[PDB]
Amino acid sequence: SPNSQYLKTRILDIYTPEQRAGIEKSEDWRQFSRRMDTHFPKLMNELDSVYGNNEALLPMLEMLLAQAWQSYSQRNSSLKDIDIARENNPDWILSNKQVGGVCYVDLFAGDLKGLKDKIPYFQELGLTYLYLMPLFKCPEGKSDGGYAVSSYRDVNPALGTIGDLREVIAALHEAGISAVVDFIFNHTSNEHEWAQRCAAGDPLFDNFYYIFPDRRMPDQYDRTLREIFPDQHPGGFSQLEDGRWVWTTFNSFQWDLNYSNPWVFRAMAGEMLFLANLGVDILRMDAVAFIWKQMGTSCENLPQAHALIRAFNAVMRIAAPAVFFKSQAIVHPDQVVQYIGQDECQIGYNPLQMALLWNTLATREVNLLHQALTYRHNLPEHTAWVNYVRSHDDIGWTFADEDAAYLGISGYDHRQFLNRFFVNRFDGSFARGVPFQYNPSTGDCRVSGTAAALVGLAQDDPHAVDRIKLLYSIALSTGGLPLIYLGDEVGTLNDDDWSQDSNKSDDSRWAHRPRYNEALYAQRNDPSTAAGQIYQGLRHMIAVRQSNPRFDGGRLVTFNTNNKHIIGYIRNNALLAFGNFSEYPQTVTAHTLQAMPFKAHDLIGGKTVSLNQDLTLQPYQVMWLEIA
Ligand SMILES: OC[C@H]1O[C@H](O[C@H]2[C@H](O)[C@@H](O)[C@@H](O[C@H]3[C@H](O)[C@@H](O)[C@@H](O[C@H]4[C@H](O)[C@@H](O)[C@@H](O)O[C@@H]4CO)O[C@@H]3CO)O[C@@H]2CO)[C@H](O)[C@@H](O)[C@@H]1O
Ligand SMILES: OC[C@H]1O[C@H](O[C@H]2[C@H](O)[C@@H](O)[C@@H](O[C@H]3[C@H](O)[C@@H](O)[C@@H](O)O[C@@H]3CO)O[C@@H]2CO)[C@H](O)[C@@H](O)[C@@H]1O
Ligand SMILES: OC[C@H]1O[C@@](CO)(O[C@H]2O[C@H](CO)[C@@H](O)[C@H](O)[C@H]2O)[C@@H](O)[C@@H]1O
Repeated sequence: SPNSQYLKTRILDIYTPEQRAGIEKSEDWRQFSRRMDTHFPKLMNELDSVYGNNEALLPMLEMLLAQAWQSYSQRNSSLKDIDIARENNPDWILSNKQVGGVCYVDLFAGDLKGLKDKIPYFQELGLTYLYLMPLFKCPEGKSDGGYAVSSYRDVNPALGTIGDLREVIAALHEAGISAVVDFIFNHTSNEHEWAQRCAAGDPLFDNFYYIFPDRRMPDQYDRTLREIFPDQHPGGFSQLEDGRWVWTTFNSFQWDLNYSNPWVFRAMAGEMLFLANLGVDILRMDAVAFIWKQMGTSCENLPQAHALIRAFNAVMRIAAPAVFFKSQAIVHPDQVVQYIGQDECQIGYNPLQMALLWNTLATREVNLLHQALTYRHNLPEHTAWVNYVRSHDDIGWTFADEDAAYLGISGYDHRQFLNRFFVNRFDGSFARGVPFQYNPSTGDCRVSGTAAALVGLAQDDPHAVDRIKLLYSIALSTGGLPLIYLGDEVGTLNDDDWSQDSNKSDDSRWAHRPRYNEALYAQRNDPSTAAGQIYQGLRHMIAVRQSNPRFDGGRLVTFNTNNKHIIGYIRNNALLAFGNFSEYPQTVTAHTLQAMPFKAHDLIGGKTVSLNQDLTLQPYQVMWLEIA
């Protein structure tokens, strides 16, 4: 395997003697060269563990490094300053000062220019991180809400131009907000040029996807493949009009890129560098679990998938240090955490905490949540969870069966309950969600619906507002970067038109992808409305989280409340948080609180509370006690 010093000499071969001498003593090369020596070894190792002795590896690598140099050379000076900062401050993602938001530009602000006008509100809310849903060219009509990419560089016409995007990012950076977008690197739409040329037989795009002549291998593969959208098609393949079959983990119009071909990695790295130079701070690595296939396995979370992501990480450490990765793996908890690492994905969605927040509201029992916060919360250094309550997706019950078993809970039986409960098919349920991808041959089902709809705000449940505040209080204080699904801060309900829109009716997720509700946002400052109650409640928690250093970092120690309905944990040994998931008042006995200070200030209610006496929490009440 070639070394850094060697590959660099060949990178400079494109220059004439006169030019070369000039490049070698330039500041940009000096930085690139230094980063090369520090991170190239990782890049080489990761690529070698995947491609091995593939004859194309070296040629691919050199081509990748050459364009990596050009990319960094072209990279804007301001971004290079952010690179140096991020380099010396890896834990910026762990700061309590960070609070993120996510929205669809079209649904939330109409278009990119319209989004730019929304920045003041984002600052008003306190955001320091803004994630924008798929913004690039995609098939007309059905594109899986933009996740079927037809181009990673041409902005969706309906949203604007690449120019508007560059303006938005700059404006966001001016407002003290990091820009976060998707890097749908596991698949492209079937209309993407690469897909068209590959299927057409263009030798330049040969083996860019997985295409088979018939069902022989697809059938073999399907023996162990999980079905993501069983409603769309069985197994993981879709048939082309010419009779052939292509690997389509998701919708039939989304073709899985073939990373077993090193040229595919190089290509995607090229697209990654493009996004990097737009000034993007964080790339949401979509479906990181599926980027590697192997007959006889689930084709999820395979070793090479982690290796490839770590290779991508190295490229950024070399050509754009400011760019971090956000894992979005919605899989078994043992698998979720493996993607999070300083050299892989620095942050990642915490689906386990999210799913259990909802689980707890339904059962009123914090057992699973407590268990999760006790054994699966803390992460290795320089990494952090992205805690959330809802997102653009359906809710999957990805808690661990093994974990549930230890508690005497049958995973399968429990999901049946959760699913029925949240789709309002369980007596007394306050939830008003809708089913998503019910799978007859497995019994698995997911849930769609906005946070407000799931807590009962649709029927005006008097507990709805407090439920929303309780859930978000957990995501905002457990440790990690909290991501708010914009629209939630004002109690936005499900969309009322999706089911009759022919391009959406077969995907219930659109039920929880409502547009900006002018009426609710106009009430965000009226304490007499649910919108104002929700907004002011969340904003207050946001203000406290960002100003109080006791919430800094991502580590926590759970506190046994001795009340099955109350969750408890401590941040930095100075902040004791209590959360009552019961619709009835619940108590934490004085006996349980004996080791705590006699008195402590509660940042939520702003009152001083005595801990040397029984502490009774009102229904769904949240307390953030400063015990130090
Ligand atoms: O305040 C509202 C209601 O609160 C109480 O009911 C709660 C239970 O206390 C919770 O434990 C939970 O019960 C679920 C349970 O979590 C779920 O697993 C499922 O239980 C199955 C089990 O999985 C299966 O293996 C087999 O044993 O059958 C069990 C029973 O179906 O379903 C339970 C609900 O039926 O949630 C409920 C509802 O919030 C209290 O008891 C109620 O009186 C009260 O209304
Ligand atoms: O953060 C320090 C410490 O926190 C946790 O311990 C607390 C318990 O969770 C909490 O229940 C309480 O313990 C009491 C017992 O429940 C009760 O049976 C009796 O023994 O009185 C105890 C009070 O001394 O308080 C402790 C201390 O805060 C966590 O479990 C520890 O691992 C952690 O070191
Ligand atoms: O229910 C959706 C399904 O897909 C996952 C895979 O991680 O979600 C991401 O990728 C999908 C396909 O590209 C997108 O449709 C989805 O919006 C995106 O979040 C999981 O959430 C789940 O298994």
